[PDB]
Amino acid sequence: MFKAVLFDLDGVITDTAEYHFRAWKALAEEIGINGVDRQFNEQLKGVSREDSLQKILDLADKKVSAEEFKELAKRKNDNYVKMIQDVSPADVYPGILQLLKDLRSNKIKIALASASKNGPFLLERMNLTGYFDAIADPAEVAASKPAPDIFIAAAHAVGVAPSESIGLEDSQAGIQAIKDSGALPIGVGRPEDLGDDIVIVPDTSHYTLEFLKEVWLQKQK
Amino acid sequence: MFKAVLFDLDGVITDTAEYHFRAWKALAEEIGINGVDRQFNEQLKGVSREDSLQKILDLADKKVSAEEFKELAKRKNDNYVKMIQDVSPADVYPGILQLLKDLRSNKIKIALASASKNGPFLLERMNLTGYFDAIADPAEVAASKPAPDIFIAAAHAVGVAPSESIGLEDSQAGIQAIKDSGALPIGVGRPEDLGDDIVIVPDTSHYTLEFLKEVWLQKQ
Ligand SMILES: O=P(O)(O)OC[C@H]1O[C@H](O)[C@H](O)[C@@H](O)[C@@H]1O
Ligand SMILES: O=P(O)(O)OC[C@H]1O[C@H](O)[C@H](O)[C@@H](O)[C@@H]1O
Ligand SMILES: [Mg+2]
Ligand SMILES: [Mg+2]
Ligand SMILES: [Mg+2]
Ligand SMILES: [Mg+2]
Repeated sequence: MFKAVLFDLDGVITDTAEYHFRAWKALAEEIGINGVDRQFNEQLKGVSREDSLQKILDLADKKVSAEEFKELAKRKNDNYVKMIQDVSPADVYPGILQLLKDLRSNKIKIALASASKNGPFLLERMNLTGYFDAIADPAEVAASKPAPDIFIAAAHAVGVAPSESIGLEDSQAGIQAIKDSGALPIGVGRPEDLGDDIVIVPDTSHYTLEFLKEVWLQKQK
Repeated sequence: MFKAVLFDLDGVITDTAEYHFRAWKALAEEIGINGVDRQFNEQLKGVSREDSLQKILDLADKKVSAEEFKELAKRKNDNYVKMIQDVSPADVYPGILQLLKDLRSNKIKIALASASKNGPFLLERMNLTGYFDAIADPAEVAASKPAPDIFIAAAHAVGVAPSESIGLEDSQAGIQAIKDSGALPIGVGRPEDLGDDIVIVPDTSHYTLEFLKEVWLQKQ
């Protein structure tokens, strides 16, 4: 049986992938870059703050000083943080709270593997901090998803090897990071977007301890 | 949220489907019928006593007098009743007791929809009688499963509409009966036998209050 579950936050626990998209959209248009639409946002999901800006910059081949780069990243975050002030326990996606309770009840470790530095604020505002045995600190992990670093760190932070872990993700980059880490990905979204080679659920209500066990087992074979 | 759970008994609450199968198998061979194997028994699960006997006879194209037909049904039952004298709380399938507690804790009606006239005796030997708000009396409904009559009666006996009820069943006929009642079936057994069109769990430990809730919420 798997010994840990590594949670993405934005788009898995709550509807904050939407707000990241809005805020990034707003930053691009401000600096004159027009192609950050929903289809392009699929490449930004799971991607770290600085790396997300660089994708946006590359879209227009725009080049900026190191100082302006830092300033744009701060401006997007100041905006995003203003967007997420209403988040509360009411915004926790379906299945998630029960899943955390069941994981804690069955002594399965729970770790956050969110690239977001706003992760801890959101878990507290959603009154979920108590469920998390560990949070991987994006300030500590060298490389943004699709690099596995964050999922490796989360597994280790709860004393578990990635091969004994499930990762829950809504993004292409995060799913690749799970695979490359050795953990077992279970995606939430459209198969069109996240790939029909892995187990994809239409929404988080499908994420249940028993569903995770079925997946796991079927994997073992 | 669903307002009642209509329990089958044999093969759901306890392992008595096996006892019925043994008994029917031993009776068939006595009148010379050798083909009552596990695969054929899937056609007997959920079926009333007299109908199960008629199926066994039809398997061999055998005809008997009305007197012998009664006599054979009584013979099987006398043997079945002997077999079940040892049943106790130790024989309740896993998960079943906790489920009943959680349903009664959540004020969800619990009704028996067992075609077995031995149903109340088994509930008492398993010390489960207290949990049941009502028991549908199979003597009062003529039509055996797969007809929905028994499940209709069980739901009505606890004041709940079948469409607001979940039925738990181990048999092909009962799952058909639940379906035609309008209730939501969740089977326990092999999907090969009960159909991969409905939610099927491998054993009763999967029957938990929250699983019933997730399944029901997953409506349409
Ligand atoms: O800007 P931060 O709050 O540190 O978030 C950095 C990244 O983490 C999240 O998990 C999202 O999937 C990304 O859209 C976001 O850019
Ligand atoms: O003979 P009875 O105890 O009246 O049982 C009548 C029927 O009820 C049970 O639920 C079983 O599924 C059937 O195998 C049995 O034939
Ligand atoms: Mg995400
Ligand atoms: Mg300068
Ligand atoms: Mg049965
Ligand atoms: Mg009572």
